[PDB]
Amino acid sequence: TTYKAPIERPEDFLKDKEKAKEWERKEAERIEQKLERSEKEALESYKKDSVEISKYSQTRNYFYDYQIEANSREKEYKELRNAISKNKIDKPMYVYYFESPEKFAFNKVIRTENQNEISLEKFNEFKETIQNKLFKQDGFKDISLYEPGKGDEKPTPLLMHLKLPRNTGMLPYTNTNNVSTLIEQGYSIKIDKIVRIVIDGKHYIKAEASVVSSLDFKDDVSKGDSWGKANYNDWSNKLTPNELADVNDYMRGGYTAINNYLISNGPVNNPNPELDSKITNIENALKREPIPTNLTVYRRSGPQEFGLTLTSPEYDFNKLENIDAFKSKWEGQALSYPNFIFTSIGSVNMSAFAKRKIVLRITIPKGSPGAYLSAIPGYAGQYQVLLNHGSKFKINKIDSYKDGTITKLIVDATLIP
Repeated sequence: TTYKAPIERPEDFLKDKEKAKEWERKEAERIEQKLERSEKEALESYKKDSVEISKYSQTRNYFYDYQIEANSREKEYKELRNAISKNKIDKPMYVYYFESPEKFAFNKVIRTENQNEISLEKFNEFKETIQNKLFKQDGFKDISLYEPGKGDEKPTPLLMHLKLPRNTGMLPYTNTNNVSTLIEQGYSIKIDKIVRIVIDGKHYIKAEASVVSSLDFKDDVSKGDSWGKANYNDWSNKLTPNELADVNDYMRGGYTAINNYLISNGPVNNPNPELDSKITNIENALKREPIPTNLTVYRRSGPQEFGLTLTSPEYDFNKLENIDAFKSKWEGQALSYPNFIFTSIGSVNMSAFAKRKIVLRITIPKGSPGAYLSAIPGYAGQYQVLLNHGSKFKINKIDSYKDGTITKLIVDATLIP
C-alpha cells in the first residue's frame, strides 16, 4: 500500500544524530545521481554565496515579470529550485532549526546569550504572540534532521521542530567537510505548542510547528489563472442575472462609487437604496462559490489603506526609523476594510501600481467568501480575486526589501473569518 523508499528512515530521527547523519549522507549520494550538470553547478555556487542567493529567493517574485527574467540571479535560483524539486519526500519529515524570535514579531529577549533560565513570564508572552497565527516562511534554507545536542551549534533560545508534509522538496547534499540539507520553504506555518526544554544546562523554547497547506502561485500567473478558471469558469452562471449584472458594473468602474460609499460610512449617514442593493448582490455572489482551498493572494496597497499619503514622511521606508514605526503600529494588529477588496493570484509588480510601497500578502482560509473575477471574459483586471466588504486581516509579520532604490514592505496577513 505504502511506497518503499530507496533508503529507509523514520518520520522523526529525534536526538539520534548517527542514524540521522548516516541517512542524510546516503540520501545526499543517492540524490547526486539524479542531478543535472547545471543543478550540481547551482549547488556549488550556493556553497559559496549562500546568503545572497537565499535573500534573492525570498523576494524575487515581487518584481515585474521582465525584471525577474533579466535578473542575473534568476538562473541560479531556477537550477537550485529544480535540484530541490527533484527530491520530493515520500512521507513526512520532522526537521530542526534555530530561529530568531523576531521572525514571529516578538521583540523582547527570551533570555540573553549568557543566561541559562527562561522566565515563565517571557515564555507566556511569547506564547501569546505566536498563538492562533499563521506565519509565511520563504526562501532557500539549510535545516537539520535531528534534535541539536551538547556538541552542536545552538545560536538562539528558540528551536523550531517543524513537520514537513509529503512531497516537500528536500535536498540533502555534501558540502565542504560537512553534510547539510536544503529546502526552499514557501509555506505557512502554525506553532501548535511551545515547550521549555534543557540542552547542556540551558533552557530553550521548543516550538512544535506544522505546515498549513496553501496555494501560493507567486510570480507564476499562468498556473494561477489555470486554477482560477478551472474553479470559476462556471461562476457567472451560478449567479442570478442581477447578481451577475452588479458584479460586472462593479468590476468595470462602479467600484469607485460603491467603494467611496462604503468607505465614507454611506450606508449609515446617507443611505442609497440603489447602492445598498448592488452591495448585497455582490456580497451574495461571493458567498456562492466560496474559496475552495487555502489561497495566498497579493494586493499592492495605497498608503491611504494604512492612514498615510504619498507625501507622509512615515511613508519613506528608506529610513529605518519609519520601518520600525510602521511595524510598531501594525505588527500583530487587525486591518479592517469597509469596501470589497481587489487582490491578485500573482505577486508580480504591475504598471498600474508601480510605485505602491506596501504589498499586502493575504492568506485566505478555505470556505471564505471570494471569487476569481478574471474568469469572467472581457475583464481588464489581471488575475483577480475579490474579497467581501467588511473583511478583517490580522497582520502577523511585516518584512522589507529593496525595489531598485525604493524600500518596500511585505505585510503578511491572514483573512479573519
